[PDB]
This record gives sequence, C-alpha cells and structure tokens, in this order.
Amino acid sequence: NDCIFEVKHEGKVTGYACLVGDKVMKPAHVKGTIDNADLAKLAFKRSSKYDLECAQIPVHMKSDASKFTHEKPEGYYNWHHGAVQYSGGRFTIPTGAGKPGDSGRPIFDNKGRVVAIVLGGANEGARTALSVVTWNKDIVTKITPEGAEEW
Amino acid sequence: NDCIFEVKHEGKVTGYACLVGDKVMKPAHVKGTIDNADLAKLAFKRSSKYDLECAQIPVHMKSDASKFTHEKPEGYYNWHHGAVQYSGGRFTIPTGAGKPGDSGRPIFDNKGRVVAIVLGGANEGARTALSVVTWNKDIVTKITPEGAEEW
Repeated sequence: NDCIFEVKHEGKVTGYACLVGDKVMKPAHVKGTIDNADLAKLAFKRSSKYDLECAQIPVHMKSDASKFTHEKPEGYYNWHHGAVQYSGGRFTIPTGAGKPGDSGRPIFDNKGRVVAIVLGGANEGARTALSVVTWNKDIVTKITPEGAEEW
Repeated sequence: NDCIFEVKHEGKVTGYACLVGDKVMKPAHVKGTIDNADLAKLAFKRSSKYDLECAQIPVHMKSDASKFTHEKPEGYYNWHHGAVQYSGGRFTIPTGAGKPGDSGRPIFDNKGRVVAIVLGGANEGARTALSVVTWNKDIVTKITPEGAEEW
C-alpha cells in the first residue's frame, strides 16, 4: 500500500483504489470501503459517466501518488498481472490474466507513469479487451469494448 | 520492408538484418545473404565477440534506420511476435513466441527505439530468456542466458 489500496466489502477485497496526480481514484461499481482510514474518510464524488469515484489526496499523502501521462504510443504496457498491449485504441491482455477483483488496478508505462485505470474486460477468446478509464486527446474517457463485464 | 530485412539461404529465410543508427546489423551465425541488393553489396565486418555482422548504411537509406537507446527501465518492450519483458537485467518471452528464424529481429520501446537484437533463446519453462545484443550508451554488449540456443 503505497499508491494502490485494497477496497474491501464484507471482508472480501472487491477491487482497488489508486492515487494518481492529486486524485484518489476508485471504480464506482466496486463495492465496499477503501481499507485505509485516511482515504476512507475523504469527500468522494461519483461519476457514472466515467465509472469513477474521486477525492482530493490528503496533504500528508500527496507525494505518495503515482505519476501519470496522457501520452500512450501503441506498444506494450504494464499492470500487476503482466503485459498489456495497446494498439488500435484498445488495451488487451491474455484471457485469464485478469478477473473480477482486478478493477481499479492501474495500467502504467516503463517509467511508472499511469496511462489508464482498469474497470473490467471483454473475453474475445485468446485475448481480453479491457474496459478502462483514460485520456483521449487529454480528455477523460471511459472505453468499453462490446461484451465487457465489470471486474 | 523498411528497417527489417530477410536473410535467405538456399531459398529459406534464416533470420533478419536491421537498420540501426548508421549500421546494417545482422546476427553473424545466421546463414545466408541479406535479401536486399543495396545491402548485400556493402562491406561487412564480422564480430565473433558479439555474434554480429555490421556495415555502414548507404547514404540514400540512412533515414530509414530506426534509432536505438541504452535506456532499459524494467517493464515490457515490443517485438514482432508480441511482448518482451525486461527485468533482472534479462529479456524474456512466453515460451513458444520465438523459434529458430527469429534471430535478427529487433526489440523496440514505445518510442520505436531499438533496445536489443534477438540472437536466440533459453527455454526456462513457462518463459524463455533471450540471447541478445544490447547497448550501454556508446558500447555494445552480448547478453546470453545459460544454455541459450541460437535462433
């Protein structure tokens, strides 16, 4: 728990919240409470449009936040469970690398810069196209491939 | 096609050569002739130390050369068959992504800069660690996992 924190609901980890820039971010559909009391007590706003819940990072934690970038060249990226391909405007991963529970994990570049947050994914056989919140032309956007389930 | 070229021997593609910086580079152990008349007629110098054959890229082709860098932060990089992981000072791939014939293919970062050239691989189970040529600013280096086999 430095920039990524478990969200828990009735004992079970249902997802993750992430510190990015000056925001605390969590997928809105992820049920439960962030298992950090400094975070859990913040003013959070829900946006259905982005499936995001956000709060201002507290003063004593601002410097723990992840760096981010709007720039995502086509290629491969990182998340907790391995490689993530970006091409065609879609993020994809090996099917099974991700499952219900991974919602909230960030996708980041080689310099540790967050480029997207994972919301869920659509099984397309061998690969899974991720549902994500990200920046397109520096504008916040939720991208959902057809047939995606919330994670 | 642009920066990558087939090497053929007695009809079969055996491997590849690539334009990098101001050099035509090719794994020395890869048999055959570069399937490009403008390149096959160059003066080639062979280094057994690096399993490299090199020549100066012709003038009318120097801008077709991709850039290269020494910068290798841990994470994922790109090659023709998918994602290449760099970590612990080693490049690895999912076993079965590479095979004899892949020697000479370059590994790129998201900026499209070459960070390594594939020489072969060592099957280590789920993953295969690549034998490569790679850079340290102005010096070149052969990195070879134990029991690697030439591709």
